[PDB]
Amino acid sequence: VSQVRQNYHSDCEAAVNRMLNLELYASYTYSSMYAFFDRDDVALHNVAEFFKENSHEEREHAEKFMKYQNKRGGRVVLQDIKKPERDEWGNTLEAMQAALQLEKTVNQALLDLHKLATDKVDPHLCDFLESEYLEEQVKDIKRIGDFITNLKRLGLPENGMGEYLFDKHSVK
Amino acid sequence: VSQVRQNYHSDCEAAVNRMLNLELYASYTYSSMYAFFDRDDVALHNVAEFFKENSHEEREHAEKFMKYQNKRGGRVVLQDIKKPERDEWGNTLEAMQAALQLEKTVNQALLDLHKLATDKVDPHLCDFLESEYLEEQVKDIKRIGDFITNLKRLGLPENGMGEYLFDKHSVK
Amino acid sequence: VSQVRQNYHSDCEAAVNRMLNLELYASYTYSSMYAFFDRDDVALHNVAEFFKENSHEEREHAEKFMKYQNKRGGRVVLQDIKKPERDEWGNTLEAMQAALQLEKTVNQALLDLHKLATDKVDPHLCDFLESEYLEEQVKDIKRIGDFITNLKRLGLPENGMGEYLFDKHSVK
Amino acid sequence: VSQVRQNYHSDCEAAVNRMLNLELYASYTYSSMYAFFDRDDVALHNVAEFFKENSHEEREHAEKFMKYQNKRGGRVVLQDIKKPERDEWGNTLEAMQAALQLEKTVNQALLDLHKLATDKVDPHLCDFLESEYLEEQVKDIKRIGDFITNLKRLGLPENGMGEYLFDKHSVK
Ligand SMILES: [Cl-]
Ligand SMILES: [Cl-]
Ligand SMILES: [Cl-]
Ligand SMILES: [Cl-]
Ligand SMILES: [Cl-]
Ligand SMILES: [Cl-]
Ligand SMILES: [Cl-]
Ligand SMILES: [Cl-]
Ligand SMILES: [Cl-]
Ligand SMILES: [Cl-]
Ligand SMILES: [Cl-]
Ligand SMILES: [Cl-]
Ligand SMILES: [Cl-]
Ligand SMILES: [Cl-]
Ligand SMILES: [Cl-]
Ligand SMILES: [Cl-]
Ligand SMILES: [Cl-]
Ligand SMILES: [Cl-]
Ligand SMILES: [Cl-]
Ligand SMILES: [Cl-]
Ligand SMILES: [Cl-]
Ligand SMILES: [Cl-]
Ligand SMILES: [Cl-]
Ligand SMILES: [Cl-]
Ligand SMILES: [Cl-]
Ligand SMILES: [Fe+2]
Ligand SMILES: [Fe+2]
Ligand SMILES: [Fe+2]
Ligand SMILES: [Fe+2]
Ligand SMILES: [Fe+2]
Ligand SMILES: [Fe+2]
Ligand SMILES: [Fe+2]
Ligand SMILES: [Fe+2]
Ligand SMILES: [Fe+2]
Ligand SMILES: [Fe+2]
Ligand SMILES: [Fe+2]
Ligand SMILES: [Fe+2]
Ligand SMILES: [Fe+2]
Ligand SMILES: [Fe+2]
Ligand SMILES: [Fe+2]
Ligand SMILES: [Mg+2]
Ligand SMILES: [Mg+2]
Ligand SMILES: [Mg+2]
Ligand SMILES: [Mg+2]
Ligand SMILES: [Mg+2]
Ligand SMILES: [Mg+2]
Ligand SMILES: [Mg+2]
Ligand SMILES: [Mg+2]
Ligand SMILES: [Mg+2]
Ligand SMILES: [Mg+2]
Ligand SMILES: [Mg+2]
Ligand SMILES: [Mg+2]
Ligand SMILES: [Mg+2]
Ligand SMILES: [Mg+2]
Ligand SMILES: [Mg+2]
Ligand SMILES: [Mg+2]
Ligand SMILES: [Mg+2]
Ligand SMILES: [Mg+2]
Ligand SMILES: [Mg+2]
Ligand SMILES: [Mg+2]
Ligand SMILES: [Mg+2]
Ligand SMILES: [Mg+2]
Ligand SMILES: [Mg+2]
Ligand SMILES: [Mg+2]
Repeated sequence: VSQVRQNYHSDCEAAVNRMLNLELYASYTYSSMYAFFDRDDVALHNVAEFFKENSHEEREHAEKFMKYQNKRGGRVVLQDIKKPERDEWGNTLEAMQAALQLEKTVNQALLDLHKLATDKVDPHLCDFLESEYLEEQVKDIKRIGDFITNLKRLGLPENGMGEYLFDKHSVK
Repeated sequence: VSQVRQNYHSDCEAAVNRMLNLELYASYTYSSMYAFFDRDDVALHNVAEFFKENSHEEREHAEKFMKYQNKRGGRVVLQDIKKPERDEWGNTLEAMQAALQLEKTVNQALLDLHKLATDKVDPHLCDFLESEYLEEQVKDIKRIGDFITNLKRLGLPENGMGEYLFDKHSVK
Repeated sequence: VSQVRQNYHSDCEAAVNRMLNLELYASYTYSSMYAFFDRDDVALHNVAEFFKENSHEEREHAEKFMKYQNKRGGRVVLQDIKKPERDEWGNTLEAMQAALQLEKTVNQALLDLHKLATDKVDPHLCDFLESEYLEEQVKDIKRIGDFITNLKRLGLPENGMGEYLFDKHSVK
Repeated sequence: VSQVRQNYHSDCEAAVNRMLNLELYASYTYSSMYAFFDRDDVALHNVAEFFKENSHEEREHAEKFMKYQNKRGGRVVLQDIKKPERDEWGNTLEAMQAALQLEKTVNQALLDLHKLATDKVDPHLCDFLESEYLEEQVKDIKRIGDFITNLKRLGLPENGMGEYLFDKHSVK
């Protein structure tokens, strides 16, 4: 019964709320990675800042879904933001592997929401996902996979010199 | 039998002509609103200019469909532009309510055309509607709904001071 | 057993983690307020943006505690960020009243942490709280109290014109 | 019996003189490190310059205590500046480990002086230490610990390539 609401299915409204929870969850996981790489016994500042920037990106993605919900006449419903799966992230390779899996999880949720929007015949929601989320997801997954290939090349996890070189030349 | 025509169904060609008629109809309705708010016994110039700008926007939307028709090899067929439903628009709240309904009518026609384009497997027409029309429609509907909420807050229709304040602070 | 750790009590390390949880909780509450005032049936955009900016400020405060933890050789430990107390915030006056109470809650936690830092004879932590948190808290509480006084003056909650005027002249 | 003296305990005056001796001692130790890394058989110029800059910083810290002593009406009393503990510093890792211990020694003296100032109820001296010394100490200790973690990662002391890479990418 919002005066603006048109062609917006209740199931899509709910799925949008779940999606923005997941973006906040992803933001929090990257926050955790930032703090781990900033530890004095880890001390890879370029890596830390990479994850810090990703944390802000994911928060922005969540805010964009809140704005979207309101534009369509749906109602934002928030739930707890669950803490990350780990308290410590091992090393740059383990963290990047976790980041790749997180990005693929977020991507799968976006594709699932696109499929729901398709089934409910909601082209505005389809366009929004395609224009604002799906391409950035593919780019981010490609970036992280490329990093993982380089970290393996550099001899991670055992090769500390390799880890240092990555921090100084791949995320500088 | 246009040399450029490819994957363009006769039903979509006809629906595009009907859509650009409706954009011209919407333009004319907003023209009428501009003239009403410019009356010396109405005299809400910021509101009048808001509607005047919307009238030009809708005309541009019509022209874009004419260009689209030709790009696909369809043929522009014009029909009369029907005069607006009312000759006078009451006050800012009544006008905005009429504008909201008009915008939702235009939006429904765009969504119907997108569904036809989907059924005829015409991704160029789908993309055109998504990229050029559907998002602006959602933004415009949200803007007008927000205005209506504020006009009600301000005590319209009875509260003339409220109407004055809206003209001076919401469409300045 | 961090190599950098000096004069940093385990209880202060734990209290810093709890404090940065509370800053994230406060950020999330302000996010919720932003989304409520952006609703088409609420539509007070200046108020919404005020709360959105406060949400980002609180997130920055949390990040600063993460950096602080690491600088002292403590270890960041994250917990779930609990969803806000309410899903809808009534009106500008109710929201500002909730904001005042939230700010006083955060302030009390900061003062409690300062007292713990005092008891553990940790002048670096005392200075950090005084220089980076306690003054901004007093300023923010004063700002919100001033707003509440003005919203009451303007006749909230009943006086919708008053609410409109505040949005247009106090948070413009 | 200085005309300016107020609320300045004789024990704090004496402790300030001892503190500025220790800053000069720290300056001299870093001078020694600069000269060692500038040796033709050591030849790590970026590391050498890092230590040279730290030597000047510590001298400035000493001068600031002299100015402070006079501002409070105490009397500067100088003692010999003892030569550093070592004549040669092994390698970048050994030097950084010595630097970390020196920084923690200076920090402990500053915290001890803050405790004395607290016991003598001297808030001006407390503020001075907090504002001018204690935060820079925490930052410097964190910087050196981060370096040590990276030097170990790079395989020091055995890995000469690692040592070269640190000089070229961490203190450039
Ligand atoms: Cl609907
Ligand atoms: Cl529904
Ligand atoms: Cl929901
Ligand atoms: Cl759960
Ligand atoms: Cl873990
Ligand atoms: Cl995952
Ligand atoms: Cl065709
Ligand atoms: Cl056909
Ligand atoms: Cl036709
Ligand atoms: Cl007819
Ligand atoms: Cl009429
Ligand atoms: Cl209509
Ligand atoms: Cl006014
Ligand atoms: Cl400790
Ligand atoms: Cl402890
Ligand atoms: Cl904890
Ligand atoms: Cl709980
Ligand atoms: Cl509620
Ligand atoms: Cl509270
Ligand atoms: Cl005295
Ligand atoms: Cl004395
Ligand atoms: Cl002395
Ligand atoms: Cl001696
Ligand atoms: Cl020696
Ligand atoms: Cl030492
Ligand atoms: Fe995301
Ligand atoms: Fe991403
Ligand atoms: Fe990204
Ligand atoms: Fe239009
Ligand atoms: Fe429109
Ligand atoms: Fe528009
Ligand atoms: Fe005004
Ligand atoms: Fe805060
Ligand atoms: Fe103090
Ligand atoms: Fe201070
Ligand atoms: Fe605050
Ligand atoms: Fe603030
Ligand atoms: Fe110093
Ligand atoms: Fe220092
Ligand atoms: Fe320093
Ligand atoms: Mg309603
Ligand atoms: Mg529903
Ligand atoms: Mg979920
Ligand atoms: Mg749990
Ligand atoms: Mg794109
Ligand atoms: Mg690339
Ligand atoms: Mg021909
Ligand atoms: Mg035909
Ligand atoms: Mg028609
Ligand atoms: Mg007729
Ligand atoms: Mg678009
Ligand atoms: Mg707006
Ligand atoms: Mg250790
Ligand atoms: Mg502990
Ligand atoms: Mg708590
Ligand atoms: Mg709960
Ligand atoms: Mg201050
Ligand atoms: Mg003020
Ligand atoms: Mg005298
Ligand atoms: Mg004396
Ligand atoms: Mg001494
Ligand atoms: Mg001697
Ligand atoms: Mg300071
Ligand atoms: Mg650093």
